[PDB]
Amino acid sequence: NRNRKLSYQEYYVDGDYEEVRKKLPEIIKQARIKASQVMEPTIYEKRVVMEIIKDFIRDKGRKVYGGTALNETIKKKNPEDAIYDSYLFSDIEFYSPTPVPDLKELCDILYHKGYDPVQGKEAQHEETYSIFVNLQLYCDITYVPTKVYHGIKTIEIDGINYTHPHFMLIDYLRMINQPLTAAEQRWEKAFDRMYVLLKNYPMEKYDNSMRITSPRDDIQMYIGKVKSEFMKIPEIQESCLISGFDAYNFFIRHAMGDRKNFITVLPFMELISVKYKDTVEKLYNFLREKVVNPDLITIDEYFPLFQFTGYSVSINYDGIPIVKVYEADGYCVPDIKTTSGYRYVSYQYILMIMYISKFKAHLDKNKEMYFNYGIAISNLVQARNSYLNQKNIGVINDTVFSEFRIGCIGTTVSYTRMSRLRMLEKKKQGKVIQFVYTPKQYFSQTPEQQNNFDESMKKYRFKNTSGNKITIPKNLLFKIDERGNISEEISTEEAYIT
Amino acid sequence: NRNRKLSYQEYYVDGDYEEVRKKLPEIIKQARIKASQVMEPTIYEKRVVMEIIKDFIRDKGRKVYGGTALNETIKKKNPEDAIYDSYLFSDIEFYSPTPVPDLKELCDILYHKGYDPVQGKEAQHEETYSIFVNLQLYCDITYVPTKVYHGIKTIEIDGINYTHPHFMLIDYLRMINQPLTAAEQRWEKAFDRMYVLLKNYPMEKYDNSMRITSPRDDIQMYIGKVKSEFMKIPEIQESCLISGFDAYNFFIRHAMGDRSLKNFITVLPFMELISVKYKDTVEKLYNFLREKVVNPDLITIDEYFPLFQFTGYSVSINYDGIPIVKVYEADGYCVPDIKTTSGYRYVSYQYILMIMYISKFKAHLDKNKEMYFNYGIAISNLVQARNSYLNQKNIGVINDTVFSEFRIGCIGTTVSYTRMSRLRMLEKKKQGKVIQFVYTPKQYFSQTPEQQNNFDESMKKYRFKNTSGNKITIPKNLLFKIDERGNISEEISTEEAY
Repeated sequence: NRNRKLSYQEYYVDGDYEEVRKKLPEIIKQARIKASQVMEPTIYEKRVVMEIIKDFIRDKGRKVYGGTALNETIKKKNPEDAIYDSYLFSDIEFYSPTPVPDLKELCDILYHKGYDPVQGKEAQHEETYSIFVNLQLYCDITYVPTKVYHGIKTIEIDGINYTHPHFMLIDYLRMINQPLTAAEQRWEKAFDRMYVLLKNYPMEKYDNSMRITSPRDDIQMYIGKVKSEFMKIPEIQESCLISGFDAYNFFIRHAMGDRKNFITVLPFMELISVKYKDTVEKLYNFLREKVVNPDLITIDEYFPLFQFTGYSVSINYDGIPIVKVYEADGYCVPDIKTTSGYRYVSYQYILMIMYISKFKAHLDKNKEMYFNYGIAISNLVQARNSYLNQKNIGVINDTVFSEFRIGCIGTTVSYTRMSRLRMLEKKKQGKVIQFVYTPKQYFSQTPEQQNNFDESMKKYRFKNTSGNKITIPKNLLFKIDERGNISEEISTEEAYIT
Repeated sequence: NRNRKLSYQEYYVDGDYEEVRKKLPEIIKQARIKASQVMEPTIYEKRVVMEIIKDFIRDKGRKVYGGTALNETIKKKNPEDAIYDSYLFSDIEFYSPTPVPDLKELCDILYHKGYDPVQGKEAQHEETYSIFVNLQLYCDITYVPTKVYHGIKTIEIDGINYTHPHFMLIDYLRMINQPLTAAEQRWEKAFDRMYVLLKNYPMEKYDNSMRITSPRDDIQMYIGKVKSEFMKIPEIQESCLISGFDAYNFFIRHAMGDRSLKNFITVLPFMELISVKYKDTVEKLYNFLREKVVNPDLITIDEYFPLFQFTGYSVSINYDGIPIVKVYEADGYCVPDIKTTSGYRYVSYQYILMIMYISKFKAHLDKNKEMYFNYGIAISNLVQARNSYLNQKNIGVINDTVFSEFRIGCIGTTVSYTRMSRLRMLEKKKQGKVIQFVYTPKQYFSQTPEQQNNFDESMKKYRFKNTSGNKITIPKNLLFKIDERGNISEEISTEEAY
């Protein structure tokens, strides 16, 4: 008894959905291609500005990363595997040890060539700067500390240095290894990019065996006590993840199952902590009461390395490392909880760690460790392949070898929340919210006003992500008194370079 | 130089890609669910703030639109067709005739309830305001002129007024009808939403015949000269599109093919055009009619303000108080067209479908019962003619005929949403205008009673653009000037809208 008189028509029937879904991606591509030809700035205008930027990159030997680098390295291997149509405009992202001087020089070149408006601005990502020509984004310039910068491996195509795919793979693994913050917006795209990257640039196979020097007998026993006793403390199990070679041996052991030459001697323990200061204090104290001579215990602190690691420590006995701790506060780290109670990092996490550790050994010119990490990567891929084959399972499964794991330990916050809180901190500190360089404004000024700007540019310092040992006491996160006791420095100042 | 000869291993085999692709959507959902339980603000905190907003919407009778409205109206019809699960967070969007007073009242309620930080901010799209509680977006408040607002049809669910799906359909058609600017970011999602909308709220079937009064014999001949002569001028063919009932008769004619009923053909009450060179067209058309008419002193122009987000400025060129032709402003849009062998253009099928919807809504606001039923019948006839045509031709919804959907061919100069938005910001900056209006209750209640009352008065001195769709009665607001000699010129005037 609602309303009987109503008649309706069927606009879409069953089968129409599938037809549109299949046809839409190509229609959308054609609409994008057409738009590029008739809308200001046109593809013809875009190409001319892009060639100027490319000339600067070529001249300076700057290292291109992101989509453009992945598209070019893939196209070199197989043109049918490209991510860009190369009619459909994309901005160029490049690394630089001097991003603000580069930003000015490139903005000046475009200004003197008759382009207006031309502006270089600070991007959303701090330490990244963007160039806009006629309100259109053309390139991103990212700071890389000099030492790290020269160590980035590239493939030269048409005179341009493109970041090696296996360096770029670290960034896709970083997204996969942040399940609570990156899954929603990055995982589908990260998998797509990783898949085509590895298809064209596959995992290497190494035949060699690892050459790790067995530590001094006392060191070996101290290492053993970190795993057998320190990793038993409930507060430690809930805030720490076993990483490095001990996590690597765990994955090898699971692949053997006993039904062996891949297993390595442990040079030192390596942990990742989400309560960094708390862990370092408790670990230093633990070693102080297990060791023969407590006065022979030292701590070496290291600055973060690029975008790859946080602050770290090396707790040494008689100048020999026992254990290394890495800061992960603010991240929810992917874990594997064992029946023993202790946690290991996930498979994709240890894979990323081996990649970062191999890159660090390459920066340190440590030939022995560079080849050892390379072999560990090869062995980890092999152990995983053998395991999935043996158990007849997919890449996503219910074992320790599963990919796209969401289980993690540690408090975290969304990228959006963190970004808004960072803006509030900048606003409170009376600091510049967004830096802007306009060559029109610059060259209209008097030579005194121009020199006042050129000095201001030189007084800017970036965070210290060199990975170097901390030598300035005011930059150290931990204090060791004359009685050898650990305390956190409450009045620690942010360290800058250069 | 020289690529090395190395050994490689497998990482992804056939068909690991497919396995990941299928499993990822659910893994991502679980990562999002977990994140909402452990990350600040939690789903529990979000639900409490959302209930306060919903209480305000319910008390004020505000009309909800977008995703929330579509999800709720669909669920009412069939719960298995939900566009998203209501466990997870989604922001709410609602229409208002007083969006700034509503924004203040709702921000004040949340402030007095103990929430901090609380801010109401101007959104990226002008006339829309956003509420942020603890750095999280909760709702969007969009301005709708009073007369238009009361005319929006709703479905009441749990005390909340949700915009009728067939009003919301106009907005999805708007996206489809902007191929060069909306294809990339909106078309796939717009199709998905339209499909589920029409499945649950189908196109109606009307049996009735249209009752359009045949114009006076002279008007009929004048109407004919607009089509037979005016539409043949090459600059007119390249800047105008035939719309209204003449474009409707074109689609009916194609459906029947002259050898989809013959009784579907209507008498033309007046010509209706859409121009991408609006002022140029109106001037030329007024001049054309001045020539062809007996007694040019009987020619008048009635101007109309834009209607909501649906139409631009319009004119009605009348003879002896009788309309001959109506012109609609579309400058800045690339309008989807059908170019005939004759040279003149019609709007596309999905374009005329949207026009009939807008025209029916306008007739509803004007309380023009005759035209309201006429446009309703034209919609029913247009869906029927298309269905009959595709059925006989045995073709998909995307085809090479005049009845094809997702057409990319269009006429007129356009620019990206991003470029337009940046140019608008520059204009606001030059004019010394507020770039982004922000209301912070904390700051307000901390201010003196004079400062607080200075703000309350500012909130009354603010004028939105006149999008009432009313006839312009103030001479200073008219876009076209008619002198004592009856000649047309474009009016200068910078500011005023009522």
